[PDB]
Amino acid sequence: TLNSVASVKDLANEASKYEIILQKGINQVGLKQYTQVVHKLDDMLEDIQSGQANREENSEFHGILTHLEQLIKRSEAQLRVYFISILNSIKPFDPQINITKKMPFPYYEDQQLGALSWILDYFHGNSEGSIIQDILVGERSKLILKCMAFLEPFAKEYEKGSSGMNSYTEALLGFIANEKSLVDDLYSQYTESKPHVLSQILSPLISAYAKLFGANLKIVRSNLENFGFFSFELVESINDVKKSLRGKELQNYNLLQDCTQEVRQVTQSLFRDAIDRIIKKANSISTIPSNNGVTEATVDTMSRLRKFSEYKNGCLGAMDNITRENWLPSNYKEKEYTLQNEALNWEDHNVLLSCFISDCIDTLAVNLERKAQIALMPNQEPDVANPNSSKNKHKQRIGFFILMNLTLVEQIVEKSELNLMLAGEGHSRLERLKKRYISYMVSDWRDLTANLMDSVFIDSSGKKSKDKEQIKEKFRKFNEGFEDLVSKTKQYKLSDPSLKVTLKSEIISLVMPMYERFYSRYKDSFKNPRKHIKYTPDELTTVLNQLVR
Repeated sequence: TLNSVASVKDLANEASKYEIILQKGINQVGLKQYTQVVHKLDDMLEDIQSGQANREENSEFHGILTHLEQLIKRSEAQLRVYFISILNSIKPFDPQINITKKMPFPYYEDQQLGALSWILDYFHGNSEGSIIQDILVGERSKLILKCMAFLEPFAKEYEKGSSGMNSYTEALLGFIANEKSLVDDLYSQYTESKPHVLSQILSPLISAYAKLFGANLKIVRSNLENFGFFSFELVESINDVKKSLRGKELQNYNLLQDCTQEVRQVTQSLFRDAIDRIIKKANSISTIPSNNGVTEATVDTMSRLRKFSEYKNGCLGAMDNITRENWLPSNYKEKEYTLQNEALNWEDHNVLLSCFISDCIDTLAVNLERKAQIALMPNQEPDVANPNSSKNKHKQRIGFFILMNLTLVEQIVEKSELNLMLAGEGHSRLERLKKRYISYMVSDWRDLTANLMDSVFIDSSGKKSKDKEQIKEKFRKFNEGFEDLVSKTKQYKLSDPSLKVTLKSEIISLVMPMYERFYSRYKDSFKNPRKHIKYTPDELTTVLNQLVR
């Protein structure tokens, strides 16, 4: 038909014909054929209105104008209904089931995607692009929401993994990826509005995720004691979401960035807190156990450090930008740590973490020592980490006290992931830590021997001494000093075989070679040595071996 030269009578007849076809509906007519009939009506309408066309203004013409307009309007409304209907063929569902059963979320069939794209193109083609886009956005939005609704409860909810945020987050990652595939399927490869459409469907989900995430981060802040290490799970959570959004345009991306900042400070505060927790715990009890054994502070410190080692991935990941000052106290005194400028890749996460554990162990030892010095010498300023401090008159007992606690620290590390996290310089700093306190236990012995040696020097300047009483006096002093030290040393029973063997060797190494030389030097100042010299070197050795074991 040539619309420009056709009578309104013939045109109207054509229209009524097209109407009968449309009345049958989309399915009977065929979707593509249906839209084509509407296009014919639309094109007819335009061909008879235009200024070019100059038809008389009578009821006949007005009647066909309204008829075409309304018929097109009703047909397009049936098209939206059809569109909405296909979108809702997929019903709300519990993603957890799909996650558990390892099944893909429901998806539209090829023919349905084809019908949806055809209708999208139809409306974009008739200047209703955004209209149909909002319908699509809207339908998808409330559908996804209803699915996530099955998890919002379990995630508002510390056993590692115990939280509905993990599966919740997993569910969200599934929808995010599925929606991207849907948009890529519905539009031409380079359709400019794809990113925009996807964003309208995902932003609400993100807004909801962000809320919940912010909620959990609140609970953690409140009951930090039992939820402290939960932040580690929240971190991988937001990291996973952000990773899934790479390249995707978003409206409220700011929410996630703020979440990444709020959860990064929390985890950062855990390490810094660990130290202060140790400092406060070590100085909480002013008294020293009478048996000089393991303390509460040590038990607590190791139990905590054992926890961190359960999130090696989180801890290591948390070492990002993280530094040693970010956890060390502002006081920070070099001599109170076993760290040695041994040039290490300080940019390595494993190195940074390792240091953290070592600093924690150093802090426990030195603070327990400070508390011990304050307890035994109330009026003195603590001089910690100094085996040579003459002012400290209790080095032996203190050394033992710290070693007994370090014995537990070592055990907890060995039987733990901590053993691996310290491999290398970690275990090395710990040995240096033990040496310092073994050195404390052996210090009084050095004084004994240094004293004996000074009295020999001062007396051996001129001719060899024949002064029996002066010589007898030198032995007497040694004997008294010896016996007093043997006596005190018996008050401390180490449990660790390794520490016992070391103490034994070091004590014998200091005393025996010097006594043998002192003895051979002066024994013959007497006709019968046995009567003026209490111990022969062999008798002295016997006494020391009994003490050791």
